[PDB]
Amino acid sequence: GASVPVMSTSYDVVVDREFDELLQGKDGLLVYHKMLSDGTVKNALNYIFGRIRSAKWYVEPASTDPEDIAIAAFIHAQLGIDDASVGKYPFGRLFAIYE
Amino acid sequence: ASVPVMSTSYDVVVDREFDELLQGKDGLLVYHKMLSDGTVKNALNYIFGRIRSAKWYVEPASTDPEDIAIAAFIHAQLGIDDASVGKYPFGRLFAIYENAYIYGMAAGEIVLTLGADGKLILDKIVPIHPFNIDEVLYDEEGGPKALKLSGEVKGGSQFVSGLEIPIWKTVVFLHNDDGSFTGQSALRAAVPHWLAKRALILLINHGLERFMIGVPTLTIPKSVWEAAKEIVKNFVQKPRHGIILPDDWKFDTVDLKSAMPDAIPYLTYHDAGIARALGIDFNTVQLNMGGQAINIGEFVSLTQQTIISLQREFASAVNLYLIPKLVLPNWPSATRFPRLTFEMEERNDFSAAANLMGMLINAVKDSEDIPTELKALIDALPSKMRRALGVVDEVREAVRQP
Amino acid sequence: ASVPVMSTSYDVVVDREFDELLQGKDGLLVYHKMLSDGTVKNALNYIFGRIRSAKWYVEPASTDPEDIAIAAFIHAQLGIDDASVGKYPFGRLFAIYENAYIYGMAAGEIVLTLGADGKLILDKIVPIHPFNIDEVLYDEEGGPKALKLSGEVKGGSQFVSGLEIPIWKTVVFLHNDDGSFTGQSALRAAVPHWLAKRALILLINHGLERFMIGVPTLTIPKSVWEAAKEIVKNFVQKPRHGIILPDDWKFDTVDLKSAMPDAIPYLTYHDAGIARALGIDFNTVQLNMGGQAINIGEFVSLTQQTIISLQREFASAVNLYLIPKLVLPNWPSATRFPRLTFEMEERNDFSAAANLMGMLINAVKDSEDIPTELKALIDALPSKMRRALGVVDEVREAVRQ
Repeated sequence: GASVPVMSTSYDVVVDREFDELLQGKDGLLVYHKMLSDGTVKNALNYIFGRIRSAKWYVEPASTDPEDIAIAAFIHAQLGIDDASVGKYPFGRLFAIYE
Repeated sequence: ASVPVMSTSYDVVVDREFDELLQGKDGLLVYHKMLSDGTVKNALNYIFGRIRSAKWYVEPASTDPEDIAIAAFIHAQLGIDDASVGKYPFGRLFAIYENAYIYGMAAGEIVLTLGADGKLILDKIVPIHPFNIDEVLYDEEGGPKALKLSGEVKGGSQFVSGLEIPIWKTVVFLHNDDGSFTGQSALRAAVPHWLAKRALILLINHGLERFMIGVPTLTIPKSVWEAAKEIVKNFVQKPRHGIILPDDWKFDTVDLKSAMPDAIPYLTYHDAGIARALGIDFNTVQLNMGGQAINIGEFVSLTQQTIISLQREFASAVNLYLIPKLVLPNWPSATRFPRLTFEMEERNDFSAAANLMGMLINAVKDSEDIPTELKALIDALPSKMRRALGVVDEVREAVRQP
Repeated sequence: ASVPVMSTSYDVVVDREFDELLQGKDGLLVYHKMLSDGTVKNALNYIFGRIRSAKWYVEPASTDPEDIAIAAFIHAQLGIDDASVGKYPFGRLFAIYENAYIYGMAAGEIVLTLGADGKLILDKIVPIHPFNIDEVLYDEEGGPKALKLSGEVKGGSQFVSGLEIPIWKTVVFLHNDDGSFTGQSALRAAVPHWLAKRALILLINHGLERFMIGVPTLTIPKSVWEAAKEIVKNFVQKPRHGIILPDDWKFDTVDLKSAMPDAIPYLTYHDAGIARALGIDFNTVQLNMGGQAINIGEFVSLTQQTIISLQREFASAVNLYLIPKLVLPNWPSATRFPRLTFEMEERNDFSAAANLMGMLINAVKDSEDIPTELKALIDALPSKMRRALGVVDEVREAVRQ
C-alpha cells in the first residue's frame, strides 16, 4: 500500500483550499445559497444543469464479453437509460445531488 | 554524462525566478489567489476541458503482437474510452497535472496491487500537492532522487514532517521544464495583468461615486453647524429631501470640470490580457459581443497550438514515470513501452475527410472482406490523407476481441 | 579552408551587438525578464506549439534499402509518431531549442548506451542552459571546439567551475547564425516595443488618477490648518463626506483644461509590435476583436514563413550534430545520413487535395494490388500535386513491418 497519506490543501492563510474568511466552512455555504436568487447565476445554472442532463447517457460494458454485456444490461435497467435521459426515479435524483 | 544538470540561475535570477514575491512557497500563494479571479477560472475551465477531451489512446511500441498485447494491458488499466471518462485513476492523473499547470510542479504516488489475471495492476495514484512538498532531493549529477514532504494528514490526525518518497514510486508533472527539472506556473506571465486589473477596478470605483453623486460643499459665514453637517450628509443620502439655506450660506458640488474618463477599454485590455498570457488567442472577456472577425474558428485553431503542447507534456510524464512501472513487473525483459498519445485537433476538415472516407468505402465495396481491405488501403495513403480519417486503433481492436 | 571564421564585429558592433545593455550575460537577463510579459509569452506559446506540431519524420539519404534501414533506426530512436509526442529525448531537444530561440544559443550533451540489439542507442540529452555557459572555445581557424561551463549542480551539492566539454559530445542550437557561429535572441528586435509599452503603462497610470479623482486645492487666508489638510485628504479618500468651508476658504480641483488623451491605440501599437517583431503577421493583442480582414487564414499562412524557417534551423542542428553521432558507431563506413524533416504547412488546400486523392483511388480501384499501384501513380505525379497529398513515408512503412 501507499507510503504517502492524503494531506490537506493548506499553507499559511490558505486552509482547505480557502483563504477568504467570509467563504470558509458553512458560512461560505450561506453565500452560495444567496447567489442562487441572482438571475444571472440562475440563468447560468439552468443552462449548465440542462446540458449535463441532456448528454445522451448510456452504459458501456467492461468488455465485449457476453458476461460483461449482461451485467451492463442489468445496470442500464436499474437506471432506466432512455433517449431523453428521463430514466427511473433514482437516476434524476443523482443529478439533483450532483447539482 | 560528463555534465551535471545545473540550476537555471544567474545574478538576480534564482531557479528561473527574479521577482521575490513569486519565489518558492510565497509564489504558490499568489497563484492560488489568482484561481478566485473569474477570468483565470474561465481560461482554466476551457484549457483543462480541451486537454481532457483530446481522444486519448495508447500506441504500441511497434506493430509486433507482443507490443500490441502490452499496449492492450495499458489501455485496460486506464479504461481508455470514447469520452475519456476512464477508470478512476485516469481522471486523477489529469487533476494532478492541473496542479502542476497552476503551481509549476505536482506529483502522485503510484500504488500497485495483484490483479485477477496474476498481473501487478494499478490500485491508485495518491496526489501530492505542491503546498505539501518541502523540496525535491537530487543526486550528485543533479538528477531528481526523491520528494520530501510535510503537511497535515487530511482530517487533522497528525502532522507529517520531512517524509521522503523515492522518485521511482511517483509520477511527477512539471509545467514548461526548461531542462533543469524546474517547473514554472503557467500563470506567471499573467500576474502583471491580474495586478493591473485589480488596481484599475479600485481606481474606477473611486471615480464613479464622485461623478455619480457629486461632492457636496457648503460655504458658511466665518461667524459659524449641526444643520450644516446635516445638509451635506442629506445631499448624499437623501437627495429627495431638498436644501433650505439662509441667504449667506452657499451650496455647491465640486466642479470636476471634465466628464468621467471611460476606463472600460483599458480595463478589458488588462483583463483579457490575463487569458492572452496563457496562450489563448480569442478574447475571453468580450467573447461573442461586439464587431469582430468573421472566422472565429481560426482563432480557436491558433489556441490549439498552446493546448496541444500541454497535452504532450502530460503524455510525456505518463510515458516516462507511469507506464514502465506498470509494464516491467509483468514483462521484466521489456525495453520498449507503449505510449499514451492523443489525436491532433488543429483544423475542422471533417466534411472533406468524411467525403474521402466515402470514396474509400466505394472503392472496396465489392470486396469479400471489406474491413480488412479498407484498413490496408488506409495504411497505404499519404500522411495527410491518412491522418484526416483518424486513428486505426489496433490496440482497441485487440481489446474488443472477445 | 584558407579563410578563418571571423567575428561579426566592426566599430561599436561587437559579436553582432551594438547596445551595451544587451551584450553578453547581461543581455540574457533582459531576455529572461521579457518572458514574464504576457504578449511575449502568448507569442512563444503559439510559435513553440506550431514548431512541435509540424508532422516531423525521417527522410533517408536515398531510396537504397541500406539508407532506409539506417533511417528506420533513427525513426525508432526518436519515437516519431502522428502527434510528435515521441520518446522522452525528442521533446527535450525542442526544450533546448526553445532556450536557443529565447537566448541565442543553447546546447545538450549526447549520452549513448549499449542497447538490447547490440547497437549504441541514445540514453539521454543533458540540457545546457546559456546562463551556465561561460563561453564557447574556438580553434585557430575560428571553428567551435568546446563549451566551458560554470554553474550550480541542481539541488546545491556543488559548484562546477570551468568544466570543458568537447563539441563532438554536444548538440548546439543557434538561432539565426549569420555565419560567425554567434546566435542571437529572437527577442532582440522586440526589446524597443517592450520597453515602450512598459513606459506607456507607467505614464497612463499617472494620468488616469488625476482625471478620475481630481487634484484637490484649498486656498486659505495668509493668516493661517489640520482641518485644511483633512479637507484635501478626505476629498480624495472619502468623497461622500463633503466639505464645510468658512467663507474665506476656497476649494477647487486643478483645471487640467482637456479631456484625458486616449493612449490605448498607441499602447496597443507598441504591445502588438512585440509580436510583429517575432514575425507574427496577425495582431496578437486585439486577436478576433474589432473590424478586420475577412481572410484571417491568409495572415496565419504568412506567419508560417517565419515558423517554417525555425523548423529548418532545428532540423539542421539535429541533422548535423546528433544523427551522425547515432549512425557512425553502428555503421562505421556511413558517409551519407538520414535527415530529420517535416511537412511544409503553408496553405489550406485539404478539400481539393482529398478530392484528388479520391480520383486516384477510383483510377486504381480495379487493381489486384491497390496499395502498390497507388504508390507508383503518386510518385509519378507532378510536384505540386504529389506534395498536396502528403508524405509517402517509406521509412514508416519499413518500421511498421
